[PDB]
Amino acid sequence: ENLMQVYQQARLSNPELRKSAADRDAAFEKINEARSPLLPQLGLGADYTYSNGYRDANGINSNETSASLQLTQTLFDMSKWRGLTLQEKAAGIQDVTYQTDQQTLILNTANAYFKVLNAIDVLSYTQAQKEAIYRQLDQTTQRFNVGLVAITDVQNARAQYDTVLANEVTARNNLDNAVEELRQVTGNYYPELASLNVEHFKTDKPKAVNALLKEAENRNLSLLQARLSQDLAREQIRQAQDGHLPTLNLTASTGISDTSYSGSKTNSTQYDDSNMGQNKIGLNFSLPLYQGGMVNSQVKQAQYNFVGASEQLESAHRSVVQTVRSSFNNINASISSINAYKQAVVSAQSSLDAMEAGYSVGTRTIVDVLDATTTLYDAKQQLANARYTYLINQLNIKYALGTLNEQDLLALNSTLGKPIPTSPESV
Amino acid sequence: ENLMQVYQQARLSNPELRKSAADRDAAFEKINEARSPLLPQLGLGADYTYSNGYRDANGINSNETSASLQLTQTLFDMSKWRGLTLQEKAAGIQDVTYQTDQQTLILNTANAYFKVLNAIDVLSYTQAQKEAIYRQLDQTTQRFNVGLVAITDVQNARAQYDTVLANEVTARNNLDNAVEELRQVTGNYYPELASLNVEHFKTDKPKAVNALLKEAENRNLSLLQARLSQDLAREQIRQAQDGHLPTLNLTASTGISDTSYSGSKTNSTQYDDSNMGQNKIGLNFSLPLYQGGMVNSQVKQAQYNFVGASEQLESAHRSVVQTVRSSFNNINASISSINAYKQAVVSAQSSLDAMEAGYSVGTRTIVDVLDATTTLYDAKQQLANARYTYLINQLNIKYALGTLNEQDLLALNSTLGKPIPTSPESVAPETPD
Amino acid sequence: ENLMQVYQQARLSNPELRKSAADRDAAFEKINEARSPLLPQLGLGADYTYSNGYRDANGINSNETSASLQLTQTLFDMSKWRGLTLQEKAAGIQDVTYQTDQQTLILNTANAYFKVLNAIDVLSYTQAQKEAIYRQLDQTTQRFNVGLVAITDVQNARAQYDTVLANEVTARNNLDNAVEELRQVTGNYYPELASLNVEHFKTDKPKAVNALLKEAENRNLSLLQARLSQDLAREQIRQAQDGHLPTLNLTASTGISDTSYSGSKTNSTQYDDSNMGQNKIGLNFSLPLYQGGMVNSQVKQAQYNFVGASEQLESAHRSVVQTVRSSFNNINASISSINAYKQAVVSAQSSLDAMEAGYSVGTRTIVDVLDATTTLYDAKQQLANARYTYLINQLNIKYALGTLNEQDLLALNSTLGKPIPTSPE
Ligand SMILES: CCCCCCCCO[C@@H]1O[C@H](CO)[C@@H](O)[C@H](O)[C@H]1O
Ligand SMILES: CCCCCCCCO[C@@H]1O[C@H](CO)[C@@H](O)[C@H](O)[C@H]1O
Ligand SMILES: CCCCCCCCO[C@@H]1O[C@H](CO)[C@@H](O)[C@H](O)[C@H]1O
Ligand SMILES: CCCCCCCCO[C@@H]1O[C@H](CO)[C@@H](O)[C@H](O)[C@H]1O
Repeated sequence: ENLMQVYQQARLSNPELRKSAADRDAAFEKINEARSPLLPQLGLGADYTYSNGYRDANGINSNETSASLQLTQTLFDMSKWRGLTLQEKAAGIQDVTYQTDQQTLILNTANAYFKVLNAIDVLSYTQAQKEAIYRQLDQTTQRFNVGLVAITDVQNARAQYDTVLANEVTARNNLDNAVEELRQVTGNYYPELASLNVEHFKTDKPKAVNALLKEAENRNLSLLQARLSQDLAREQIRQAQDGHLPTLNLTASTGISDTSYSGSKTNSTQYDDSNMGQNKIGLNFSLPLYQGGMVNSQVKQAQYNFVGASEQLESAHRSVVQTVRSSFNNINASISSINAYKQAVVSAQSSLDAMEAGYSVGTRTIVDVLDATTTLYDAKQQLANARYTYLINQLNIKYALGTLNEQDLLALNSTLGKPIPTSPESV
Repeated sequence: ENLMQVYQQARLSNPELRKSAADRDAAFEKINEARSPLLPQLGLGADYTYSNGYRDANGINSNETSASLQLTQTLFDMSKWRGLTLQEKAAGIQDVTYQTDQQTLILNTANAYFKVLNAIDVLSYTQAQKEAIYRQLDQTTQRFNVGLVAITDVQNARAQYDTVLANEVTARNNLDNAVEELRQVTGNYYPELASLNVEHFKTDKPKAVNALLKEAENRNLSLLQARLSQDLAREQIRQAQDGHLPTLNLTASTGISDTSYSGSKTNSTQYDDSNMGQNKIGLNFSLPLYQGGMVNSQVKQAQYNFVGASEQLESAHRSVVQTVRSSFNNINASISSINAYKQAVVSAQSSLDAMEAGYSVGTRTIVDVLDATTTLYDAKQQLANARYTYLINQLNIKYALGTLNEQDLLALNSTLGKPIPTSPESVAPETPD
Repeated sequence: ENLMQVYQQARLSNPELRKSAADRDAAFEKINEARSPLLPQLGLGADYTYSNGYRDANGINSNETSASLQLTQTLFDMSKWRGLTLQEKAAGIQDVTYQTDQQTLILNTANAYFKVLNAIDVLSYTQAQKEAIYRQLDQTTQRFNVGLVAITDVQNARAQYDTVLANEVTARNNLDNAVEELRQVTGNYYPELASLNVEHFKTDKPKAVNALLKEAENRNLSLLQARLSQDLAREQIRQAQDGHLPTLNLTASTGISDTSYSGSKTNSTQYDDSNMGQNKIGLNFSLPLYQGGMVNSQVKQAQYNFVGASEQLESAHRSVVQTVRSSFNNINASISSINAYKQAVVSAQSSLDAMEAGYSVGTRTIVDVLDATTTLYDAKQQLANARYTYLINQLNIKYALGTLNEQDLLALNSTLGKPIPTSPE
């Protein structure tokens, strides 16, 4: 019904947010795959060889039926140990990516919700303007049929009356495409929503912009993720750097191998029936000294990328400054506009009342009276819309601060009210 | 010239679409690469080594040589079998992408083509308006040069002329840039096209919206794709799962060897010239027991990706319902606008006539006659557009239902009549103004 | 303060560019990592495998120590000689992508600059319109309070006034936001900038469209990129075909090996207990004969990924042709518009006079005068806008041709001059 309920429905099922979670889940899951090369590697092998001879070996055949039980255990691989915390970091970037997506859904739903509401008001005023213009056309028509007004007055009215009728068409189509926006976001169709309580509508000027900036610094999400994506780039310098380092591998094994032989070749105590069993343990030290200049090159790029991710951060800061500062401007302009269009509506109404009392003694005409109606319901339109802009602007500030949430929608119920249906608000 | 014939000219050489064709062609070609590890691997290899013992092997100097054939045909290797049927899926997906593109080029030619006409109508009507203003200015200067009207009726009229004159410089430019956009779509410049036949024009009610949805639900190319990618992701679970399974390789070699020792402690019969030839047939078998928790971690990743692809499916669905329902609404709001602007042009006209008669007997002024001229050629414009919006929205549906077709472009030259041009009509700088 | 100076402060700091500079730098660097396999590989390993025994070979317990400087050097591997150039080409593709970023910054900085400038004018005229309407509301408020007009005149002006007040709020806000958007691109807040000099302002007709198209063909970075990338795709065809070739490989190694048996039946020959010092050296030859039609499949793909890279050029060509031709159209319609509005302002001012005249005698009413004010400070707003669009459109052409640089901004300094503040009023 109202916005909170609509969102609570929407978070329950919305693809874009769930698909974001699945990415976060996998990104956290993949840590275990990053840890695995540091854990015991155990395998089983089995061989069936067979031989022959045809030169010096003048036809010594044989065979094998071998079997292993191989173990690997890295005791010191720094590149491997580094690859784990890279994937842990990667999971962090994805979790911040996800929280960013939780706020986008709120904003997207609020907008979708207030787009529909606003669309209803544009249709209501269009209908109202239409009935106001039609009143004039109908009345002027009656006066004309008894010769009290010229034919011209009637033909000017009918013209303006048909402009609006076409306008109403667009407006009822726009409302019906707004509800379709909201159906795609929420996953549901709503015949009625909570209207805006116009009486209960107040305005609160925002916090100081330097205060808003000082906080955004701490809690903006695009900004934190940036500080994490850069930190990851730094760790990749080291993984590349760990190419200069040696490694140590424990490798234990156990196996059996029984062996046969053949025709007319040779003989003992040279060879035969064997049934070799053997257990093995081993430490493989292995250290790169110079492999083509690769490791130095891989560090350089990892560094250029770090320098690059350093730039994406300042970029992410400048966008936070732009958005916070421009959201401050925008909410202040909304409060200035609401107070403007309010005033406007009043004088638009009093000027219309003047046009009509003017039309009725000669100083004005039907075109003026009609033109007075159009400006009246345009002021009326623009006012109502400003209120919706102001609410959305309260939310965009919250978004820029990276602190948008359930409670900000919950708070918005103070200004909502009576249920309104969708077209027909006929006809 | 007309819409059918322009599309054909675009279809044959559109670089966007042929780029897709390559992507398709290549993605099918790779199947023969996804099969390659499941076939006889034959490799020939020779070498040469020299040794030199210098510790307790002082005076031991080998000098070897080898050849071989190799063969490592694989017998049971499920992952390779998998990646083959995977690459197949990747191609089937890539193809549906291509089939979508063919439908996108039909659509984007349709729009580009109708955008040009819309751009001419707007220029025709703005030019028309401009001369409707010029007659009232001209005849007013006449009435003034002999003193039948005051000069203020001349200077008021001159203004409205100049704001429409500017209005025309834009409407002109937009027709240029429309023909240029069209050229980008179809590689070609067009000096004239087939106009919309206003008289041979009729508007039909569309099918019921719930019928279109289920139609769209079974035919939508965007939808089909998302299903095959969810299905694809489903498979990659099973691929990740075959990491618990064992491999069974068949091997076989055939290689000479001539090792001939040298040195000072090559005295015994360990040293001599051995020329061991050989002929092998192997059966290597591998089966992993535990890899630090990898294969399970890989599977759990593959399952989250399946949820992902499953949610990408829902997205594709919600986007079709939005597209079908909205494109339904606009058909019904085009029809209503075509009817409402037809009526608005009748009224905006008759008003202008009474405005003039009114001006003529002093109950209105020139600034009313001119004001009514504007709302008229604004209604002619709003009307012409409602037609094109209807036709355009009619194609948006059939695209959403995955059945956008040449048959439909053909079925649109059943409303295209007399050819009209696309460049100047026509700068008239006198000046009076 | 002016566009040259502002862009200078923007070129030095702007992060989008500076990152792209670190992406060029790191594709040319990676040339070194493409070359490394043609160069001597050297390692060092210290084996230690203790080995126990059981079943038929029971009681025989060795344990080995080992060290060995390993060395590799490719003698012949063509697709290692080919992966290198393939990474020099991709580097060259980066450098062009960088050069495109250089010009975008110029266009961004210019577009941002003039948006603030034009935002100032719109706000300025809006206020001119406001004070203009206020006078009319004011003097006929007086003429009402002494019976010289009816209340209808006051209330008409009083309403059209309020429309402008509302408008002024938006116009002021737009300027505030427009400045912040300049602060992004630049990293600076600018109190005042060099305003456009409109007395000195002149419009030169462009070159011929066919000269621009011929010019674009040779110098437009989006085309050059597409060419280098197709030439990249061609070189990936040869890399695919390179799978049919032999692989010569020198290797060498010094090494040692302490072994020491310990146990029961430590009594025979074919196994040894040595301390070898091997100085192995030798050539290695590898040649594929057949791999399940892999290489052939990888060539038909590379060939398809070349008609792909080729059709992808006709796309890039149809794009530049559009941006060269349409932006030529746009600049011609700019010159036209600037002229049409120059007139429109002139004729709408003559008309505003004619209304205030007709009002004083009864041919035109209070609304007639007001509406003429509205038209006047709308022709002027439009005349002002048109001049900036023309200016940007000059750059959009230098952009399409792919030859946009500093000097084009330098040119846009004879056109600037007197400073104007960027806030109230
Ligand atoms: C590059 C990361 C900065 C921390 C390292 C200290 C300063 C860089 O020192 C570097 O240490 C490497 C160690 O082998 C060498 O290969 C480099 O040649 C050397 O310049
Ligand atoms: C954008 C809409 C255009 C119409 C706005 C016209 C403003 C009103 O203009 C009026 O028209 C009257 C008709 O009798 C004339 O007598 C007067 O010139 C004037 O009061
Ligand atoms: C009941 C104990 C499993 C042995 C019977 C084989 C049938 C179950 O299937 C097994 O599921 C496991 C999932 O952990 C996999 O590791 C095995 O590869 C798979 O064979
Ligand atoms: C029956 C089809 C057999 C296809 C296999 C040959 C495909 C053609 O590829 C050939 O491969 C040779 C390397 O083996 C190259 O030397 C030739 O230049 C090349 O033409």
